[PDB]
Order: sequence, then C-alpha cells, then structure tokens
Amino acid sequence: FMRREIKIEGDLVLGGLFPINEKGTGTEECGRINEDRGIQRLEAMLFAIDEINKDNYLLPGVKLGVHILDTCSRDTYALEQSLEFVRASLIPLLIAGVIGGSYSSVSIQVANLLRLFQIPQISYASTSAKLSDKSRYDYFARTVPPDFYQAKAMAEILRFFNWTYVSTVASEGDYGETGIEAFEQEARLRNICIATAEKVGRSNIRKSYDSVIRELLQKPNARVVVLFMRSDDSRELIAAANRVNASFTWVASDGWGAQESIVKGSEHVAYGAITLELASHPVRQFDRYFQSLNPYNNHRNPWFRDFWEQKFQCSLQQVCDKHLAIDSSNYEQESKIMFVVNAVYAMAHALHKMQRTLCPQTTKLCDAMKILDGKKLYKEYLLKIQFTAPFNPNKGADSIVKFDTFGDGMGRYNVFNLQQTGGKYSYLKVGHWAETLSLDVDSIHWSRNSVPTSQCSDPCAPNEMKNMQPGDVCCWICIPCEPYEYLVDEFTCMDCGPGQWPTADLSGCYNLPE
Amino acid sequence: RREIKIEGDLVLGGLFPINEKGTGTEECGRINEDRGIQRLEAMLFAIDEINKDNYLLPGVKLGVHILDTCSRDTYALEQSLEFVRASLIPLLIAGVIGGSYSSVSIQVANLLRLFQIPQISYASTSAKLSDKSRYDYFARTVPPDFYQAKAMAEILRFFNWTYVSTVASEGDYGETGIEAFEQEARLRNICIATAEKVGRSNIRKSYDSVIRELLQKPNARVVVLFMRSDDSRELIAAANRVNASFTWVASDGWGAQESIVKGSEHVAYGAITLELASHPVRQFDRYFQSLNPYNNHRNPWFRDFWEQKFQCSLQQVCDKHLAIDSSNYEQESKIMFVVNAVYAMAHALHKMQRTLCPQTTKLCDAMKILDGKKLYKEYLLKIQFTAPFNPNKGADSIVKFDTFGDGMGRYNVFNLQQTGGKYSYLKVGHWAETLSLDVDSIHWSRNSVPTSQCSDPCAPNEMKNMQPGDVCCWICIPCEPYEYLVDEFTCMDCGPGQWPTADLSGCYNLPE
Ligand SMILES: *[C@@H]1O[C@H](CO)[C@@H](O)[C@H](O)[C@H]1NC(C)=O
Ligand SMILES: *[C@@H]1O[C@H](CO)[C@@H](O)[C@H](O)[C@H]1NC(C)=O
Ligand SMILES: N[C@@H](CCC(=O)O)C(=O)O
Ligand SMILES: N[C@@H](CCC(=O)O)C(=O)O
Repeated sequence: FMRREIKIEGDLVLGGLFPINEKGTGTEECGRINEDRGIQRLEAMLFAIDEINKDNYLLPGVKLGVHILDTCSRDTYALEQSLEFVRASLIPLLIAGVIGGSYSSVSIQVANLLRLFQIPQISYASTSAKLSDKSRYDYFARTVPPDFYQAKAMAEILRFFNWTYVSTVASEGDYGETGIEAFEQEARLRNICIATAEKVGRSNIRKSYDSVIRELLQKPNARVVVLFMRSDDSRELIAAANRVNASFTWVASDGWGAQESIVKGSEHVAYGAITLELASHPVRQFDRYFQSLNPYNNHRNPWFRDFWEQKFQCSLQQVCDKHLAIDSSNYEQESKIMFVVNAVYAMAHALHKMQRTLCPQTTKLCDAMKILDGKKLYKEYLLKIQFTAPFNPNKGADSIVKFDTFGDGMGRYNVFNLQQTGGKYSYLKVGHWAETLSLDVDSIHWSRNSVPTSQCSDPCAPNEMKNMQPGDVCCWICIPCEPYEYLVDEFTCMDCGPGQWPTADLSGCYNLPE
Repeated sequence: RREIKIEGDLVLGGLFPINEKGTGTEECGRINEDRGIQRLEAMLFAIDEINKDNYLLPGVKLGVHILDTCSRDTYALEQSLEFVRASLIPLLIAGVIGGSYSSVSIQVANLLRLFQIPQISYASTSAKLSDKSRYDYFARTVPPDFYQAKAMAEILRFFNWTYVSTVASEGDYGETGIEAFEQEARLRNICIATAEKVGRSNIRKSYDSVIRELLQKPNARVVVLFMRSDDSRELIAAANRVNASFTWVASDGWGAQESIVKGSEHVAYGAITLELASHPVRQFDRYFQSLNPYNNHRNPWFRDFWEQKFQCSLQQVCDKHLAIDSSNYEQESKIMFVVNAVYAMAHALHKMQRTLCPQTTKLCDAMKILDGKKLYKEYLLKIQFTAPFNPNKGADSIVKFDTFGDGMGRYNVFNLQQTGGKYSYLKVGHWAETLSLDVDSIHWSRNSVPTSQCSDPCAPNEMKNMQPGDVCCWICIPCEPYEYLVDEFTCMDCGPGQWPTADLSGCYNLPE
C-alpha cells in the first residue's frame, strides 16, 4: 500500500538508488533492512548533498535536491522504480543525473533505461566488467574499478600459496558470472585447476545451497573455495556450510568483502577466510554525521525507524530505551562510503563546471541550463578531475577522483582475513593489490592454524614414492620405487648403482657391506 | 493526448505513424492516411476477427492500447513508457505490435526488452533489428534490408548502370540501408558519383542543396534512393522546383505510394521502386470501406482523417454521403504484414494458454503473470497458415520467423507510369534470390532506357577504351590510321603491307 521514497526539491535534482532493503523472500518484494550497505550508503548521499549545499565554492547559487529510491536488492524492482526518473523529463522532479546501483545487475538494467533519455549515472559499488563497454552503457560511469582486476588479485593470491586445485561458486547474474569468468581465465594462465564450478542464483532456497555444499564436499582435496558472490547469496552459502558444519578456506570477492553481517551466526565456519574489498579509507566527517542521527532528528529518511528497531531489536509506536545511540561501540563505517560521497561529488562538480560555462553571468541556474543536455553533461563529466571531497586527508596518495576512458575508477584492493583473536570475530587487513600482489603472510590466521593445502592429488609416501605428472599440471600419481632406487628428487627414482643401496631416508645411497 | 484503449483479458499494444512528423516546434503534423490510418484500422480489424474466432484464443478476449508515433522515434519512445508503467487505469501489455519506421522500432525495442515485452514490427526493415544480442524481444513479419539492398544493386548491374548517385535518409533505415547498397555496389563494379543524405529537421534548402549536387554529376542520370517516406516526398518536391529529372530507384520507404509523387508526377515519371512482396487482404477492403465518422468512434483520429481525405469540416461543410470506396481507396501495400503480425502474437498466446491452462479456455492463474521471455521463445517457433484472409496455401502463405526473428526476403519491382492520363505503379518484376523482370513493360523517363556511366562511349572508327586509376571512368584514344582494335581497349599496328578494315576489327592487304 505504501512505497517509500525521499523527495527533496532543489534547483537541480539527483536521483539515488540503494539496496535499503534486502531482497524479499517468496511473494514479497522487499525484506529486512540492509543496515550497512543500505541505510549507511543512503545517509552518505544525504550527507554529501548537505555538505555541497553548504559549500560556497561548489554549486554556490544552485541548491541540489534528491529523489532517492529503494532497489530492494533486485534489478527488476530497481528498474520499475527508475521509471520514476524518466517520467520526470516529461509532483515529478526533473532528474539531472542518477547516483547508484550497488548490485551490478541493478546498475546495468537501470543503465539500459537511463541511456534512452540521456540521463547520466554514476555507481558507487557496481564492479561488473560489462559496465566498461561504452557502446552499451554510454551514460554510465562509476567511482570503482571493473572486476577485470579483482579477479586477477584473487588468482594471484591462489598462485602465491600454490593453491592449484580449488572449487569456485559464483552468483547467477552479471556480477557473479562475469566475475567468475574473469577468475577462471586468470586461473588457467597461472596453472590453477578448478575442481568443481558451482553457482547459485535467483529464487534459491536452502536446498540449492545445501546442494552446493555437498558438491564442494565431493572434492575433498580442493580445500580452498573461490567465491564471487553477491552479499545476500554469500550469507546463504555460509549458513548452509554451517548446518552440515562443513569447513573450507574461503577466498571471496568484494560482494562478501569485510562485512560482519555475512558471518554472523556461523563465525566458526568462516574463520580464516580471506576476502577482498576496494581499497578505501573512512570519511571521518561522515562518522560524526551518522552517529548524530536518531528517530527524533532524522525524519527525512522514511526507512530510519525500521532501521532503528532492527539494529537495536526495538519497538516504539519490547519498547526501546530513548537513550540508544549509534556510536563507536555499535557502528563502523561501511567499507564503500568513500565511493558514495565521491560519486555524488563527481556529479556536482560536473554540473558546476557546466553552470560556470553556460551561465557566465551568475551563479544561478540560467536559462541556457533550464533544459540540460545530458549527452554533453556526460561528455563533461568524464573529463572531470578533482581532489576528493574535503573529507580526505592529504592529496599525495593520489586522492583525486576521475574516470578512465571507459568511465571506471582505479583498480586497487585490500586483502582481509577473518580473525577472532579477542573472542570476537573481525576482519584484519593482511595485504593489498595495486598491480602486483602484496601481503605479510605472518599476520594471517588460517582455518585450523595451518596454511591450507589445496592440490589435486594426495601427497606421495616418503619411503619410496616418486611424484609423476600425467597430462596436466595439477594432478599426479605416486610410483613406489624399487628397493634399490633412491629419490634423486621428488619426481625421480634412480638406481643406486652396484655396491650401493638407498638410505632408509631415500635421500642418498650408502655402501653395502659383506 | 489521443489513444485507443480497449479492455480485454489480455492486451496488445500498438504503434503506428498515424500522424506525419511535426514541423518545427510541433510534434505531430498531418494525418498519414495510408501508412497510418489504414494500418491502424488493420490491427483493429485483426483484433475483431480474432475475437470472433472460436479456434483462436476462444475464451480470451484481446484488447488493445494503440498509440501514435507521429513518425518520430523519440516521440514513440515516450509513448511506449505507457506500455511498461502498466506492468506495475493502466493496461498490462502482453506484447506490442508495431513501429513502422526502423528508428522507432529500434528505440521502442531497447525499452521493451527491459521488461520482457515481445514486439513484432509489420514494416521495420533495418538489418540492425536482426541482432538478437541487442533486440532479443523483437521479431517482424518483414525481411531485413540486407536483401533489399541486393535487389537494388542487381537491378543497376542489369541495365549496366555503373555510375549512379545515392541519397539516403539519416537514421537507422537510410544509413544502414544505403551502407548495404554501397557494399553490394562495389562487388558488382558500380560506382557512386555522389553520396548525399538528408535527415532530422531538414527544410527545403537542405533538399534543394541535394538536387544541385546531384546535378553536378550529370552523367549519373540514375539516382539510388534509400529514404524514409516523408523524406522521399521532400526530395521529389525539391527536384520538381528546379525541374530536375533523373531516373529514381527507390527502396520500400517510397514504395508504391502515390502520395509521394502527388504534385510532381512528371518529375518521378519512369521511376523504379521496390516494395515487399505482398497481396491485398480482401476482407479488409470491406471493413475499411464500411467506416465513416458516424460508425467509427473508437478511432479518435478518424475525424481528422476524414476531413483531410475529403477536404472537409463538420462541427466547407461535408456531404453526409461521402464514402471510402473503390474510386478513392486502395489497400496500403503492407496491410498483410500488419494483420499477420497481430495473428502471430495471437497464435503465440493461444499456444501458451493451451499449454499452461489445460483445463479451461480462460486465462487461468498460471498465466496471470506472463513470462515474456518464454512467450518470445514460443512465438519464434510459431508456424501457421496466414490469417484466413489469404487464398490458397501453396504460394507459401505461412507466417513464421528466422532464427533472427525476420520474415522472408521477397520484393516486387514497380515502375511509375501514366499511360492512362493518371499516374500509377505497375509491377515490372520481382526479386526472390535472383532478379527477375520483363524489361518490355517498363516505361522510362524520356522514352529511352537510361544511360548512367561515368564516361562517354568511344567512337568506333578509331578510339580505344582506356581505364585510368579506377574501374568506372575512362578516356578514349583514337588509333593511328594504320592500327586496328584487337579489342575494345587496345590499338595494334596492322603491320607493313597491311591496313585496318573499314570496321577496324581486322587487317586487310594493301594493293600497288
Ligand atoms: C610454492 O611452490 C614453490 C615451488 O615448489 C615454492 O618454492 C614456494 O615456497 C611455494 N610457496 C609457498 C609459500 O607455499
Ligand atoms: C550491358 O547491359 C546491356 C543491357 O541489359 C546488356 O545487354 C549487355 O550484355 C551488358 N554488357 C555487359 C558489359 O555485360
Ligand atoms: N561490487 C558488487 C557490489 C558490492 C557492494 O554493494 O558493496 C557488484 O558489482 O554487484
Ligand atoms: N521499411 C521502412 C518502413 C516503410 C513503411 O512504413 O512501410 C523502415 O524500416 O523504416
């Protein structure tokens, strides 16, 4: 009966799309609140707009409004909601540009719609490589990189610890499939074999997941499982492994990232997991803003109440303590917030340079810009380069926001390790990827305190077996050697020669008596 | 804000260029009588018949939501939003019938695929639409211009017109259509004197400027046209002003439309045009001619249509006895395709209803929310005998689709004549896989089979043919009096004691 949205008027309006709510189960379209990647990212856009509307050097004279909608983590729903943005170009607010899409599937479908009406779009989290194709997504840009690189970071980590036999499980969609396709290619090149390639997807219940765990279990040697899955899917997969108490060493992409909500209730099954996330740094000023929010002062966000009640397990009108508050003990800035803020700022800077150009006499939205030329805006937005919203210290660690010729951001990632040292589970940065892998292996805590072994065949017996490679470079057979042969090396048996005999160790030959 | 909204258990959207493109600031202009109104009524006709048919969708009444595209892709696209807001007063759309201009069908297709809504065009011929990776919910009852271009090039190659000029409409129809021609041209050693093109928001001047430029290539007397209907009309009028005269070879955009040459009949005389191979739907003639402002209130565009066709007014008032009849009406060439497009959609839904609703003829719950993807990949396999409105079944009168969702590449060639004081299009041939036409029935511009070559033919008595750098133009070199033409391009000394024959084909001995 009621479909929520945020509508704030302005001289120029920016549309927004966030997975405020998780996907609905069964017949319902929306489910529980997505606390970190939903509410936080939403308020980070509101935070950016407020800051911009108080900035005298950026769009002074032009107030930015917004029209933020919920995607409910589903491309189809996001798509239906976005129709709201195009009808406006005919109560309805004219959309200068759209900020959003977290899931690549929604960003892509939304992009297919938006280009039809020349509406620029900037995503702050969609990493699918498909989105780099300017012949299909010509009005799309993003402040994050294409998984073309993330897939390399993952394959190079496996190649490092010599994990040549692994299983993979990808989410159906443009994120999981294209991302896993990239990995497979990077794997072949580095002689890494895939034991079993699984995949879950749309409208999947426990059984589809339990069925995946079972199939992973049918490849016991492949103890390292490469994941390229959506957040929600990852959560389901780990819950499935927790039931049958299965245990593997997970290598997950940003979809999983450094989210604690993913492993909650199955912390021991995900212990030792290694995950990736886009290299970013918290926006300090945002921490202050978000923590100051509460059901009393934050009425413009129609999802905040539901949020509040779920985060604290509340109720208003077990009632809730009017003294609750978001703080350093219960809140941690979502990993990609920086990208949301930069996205909004990039659109503002683009509009700002356009207004300086077409309206040389005032700071106001002059007649020449009453009807925006979206095509020009995009080909004015692509060439944008600016120092990251003030909320970023220094400027030496290349803190400039700009875009590739494909409209992408820079491929930089951080590697994380799920630890628990202090009784509580948390992610610890254990490395990073810029162009080459980098990580200090010593700070890594593994599953079962031993650096995993993930190879095709069982190791050869010492006392007499030689390692033999068939046709591939992942599997082998062990050939016991003749009692008179020793192991010159791991794969070769050689006759000790007359008068000599192999040592018990088989490392050499000793002289025979008698 | 006009439209046709008729409720039903299942609804089909429709798009037709009811109105011409608006000039300047206006979005819509005059009524498009044949390609707009007739085609629109043909869908209404088809829907009525299907609703009286006990063997096709019995128990499931088909309704419609028909909109005007005003011959513009952007306008059609905005209108089409109506079709998708529905899947959220608004009628849910099972499928869309339409797009005449390829540019509107393309843009509409990019929107419809996003909501898995199948679309069947009855006239959009662009080869682009065959790409199923881009237009995966699009199908059509007509073939791609990949073939039409071949038909045109082979016609030129036949009469040896190796030097021609081309003018194409800007847009997905003219540009891709002309590109295909150019390729087919090179392969048959046909050169393009000058490639012209008109387009969006073009006034007289742009066209006048094209005629001048065509005139700057006098040898190229044959001009190939791959233009929209409206653009063609503009180009012909322009030629009429400066009384220019060429032999036109136009694609179906022009087709067999008399409205294109009205007021410039003498300028287009002898023109050769193409149109998809089709036959009139007889039962449709009865239906259309029975329509009048008194009995046709469901078509909100009919009154304007009536007033323009008869130069009327209601409330020079109009004779209450006017009628659409055999002396002022002729079935539009593509009506058949419109009717078959609707029936194809109907047959697809019917098969789906038999499959998901095995126990009743009604739209059961299982089909409450249609799976458009399945529908499209259940419509592509459809094969049926053309709506009853087609005699025989031997002349392959079955409707079905390519793997690309296209129809069969069959065209007819027409010649604009005037023999009986009045101007008309006579069928002078056709193209199925190879060209075919009886050259004797063709009337040319200036009673002489046109000559369109780069250079003038060489004198016999002594000139040899010499090719410069290209393969279309040449110069003529007279031979020395003692040389003969071993062949068309080579003079050769008859040698001592000999001399060339009067005809220069050989050498004879000298006396004395
Ligand atoms: C990977 O294998 C190579 C070759 O056997 C070995 O030198 C290297 O130490 C291994 N890396 C690790 C840390 O397992
Ligand atoms: C040139 O065209 C004429 C007319 O159809 C035809 O009779 C003749 O054979 C053609 N000659 C060539 C070059 O093939
Ligand atoms: N990179 C993921 C989104 C992850 C996120 O929302 O943080 C995608 O492209 O679907
Ligand atoms: N074949 C033309 C349409 C001609 C017609 O409407 O009959 C096109 O694709 O633009």
